[PDB]
This record gives sequence, C-alpha cells and structure tokens, in this order.
Amino acid sequence: DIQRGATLFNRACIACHDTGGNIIQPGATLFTKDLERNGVDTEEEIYRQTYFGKGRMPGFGEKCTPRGQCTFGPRLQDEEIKLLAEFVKFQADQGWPT
Ligand code: HEC
Repeated sequence: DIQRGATLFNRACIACHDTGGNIIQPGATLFTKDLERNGVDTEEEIYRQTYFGKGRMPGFGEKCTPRGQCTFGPRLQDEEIKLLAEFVKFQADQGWPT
C-alpha cells in the first residue's frame, strides 16, 4: 500500500531523507545512483539497513542490537519495515517524484 508506505515514511524517515535525500550524510541518499554505489539498491538490502542501521543511520528493527546502534524511539514491526523497504525501492525506481 503506497499510501500507507508514504504516511509511515513521512513520519519515521523523511526528516533525514527529505524527498529521497539525506540531510546528514551526502552521498548516502535514497536515489538509485547512491543506493547502487553503496551496494543497497534492493528491497532486501534496504530492509536490512533499516532494520540494523549503519553509521549514523539508526536501526529500527525489534531485534536491532546493541541498543546504541538503534533508534532510541520505538522500534518498527517487521511488517512496517517491509512496507518501508518496498516504498523506498519503488520511489527510487521512479526517481522520487515531487
Ligand atoms: C526510516 C525508517 C528510514 C529509512 C527507510 C531509511 N532511513 Fe536512513 N540514513 C541516515 C544516514 C546518516 C545514512 C547514511 C549512513 C552511512 O553512511 O553509513 C542513511 C542511509 C540510509 C539508507 C542507505 C542509503 C545509501 O545511499 O546507502 C537507506 C536505504 C535508509 N537510510 C533508509 C540517516 C537517517 C536518519 C537520521 C536521524 C533517519 C531518521 C533515518 N535515516 C531513517 C531511515
């Protein structure tokens, strides 16, 4: 559900990945070229990074561990992270339409 994925992305991701970008770390946007260069232009890789995190990208998964590498907010359920990974892949493929 793209409507549902957009809503969840808007509240859990968009402040950092504004319209597909990255306000913290240049080179690590959600655009296809950056995802590709970073080895993560697949739903499975997007899911894994969202779940466990990397660098200053917090992990959101329920079993993300250790505590310090994960969001200090609530964790996301597996189904939510799957929706988000699908949504990011779809948007990146589409070129992040505005
Ligand atoms: C909400 C759940 C999300 C989702 C789906 C993603 N993020 Fe982030 N992200 C942030 C930073 C600093 C990075 C770079 C980390 C590094 O260089 O080691 C990332 C990276 C990603 C990717 C990979 C992008 C790439 O081109 O390699 C993906 C798929 C991704 N994120 C998804 C920063 C943040 C945040 C700032 C506090 C927040 C919030 C999020 N990300 C949230 C999400």
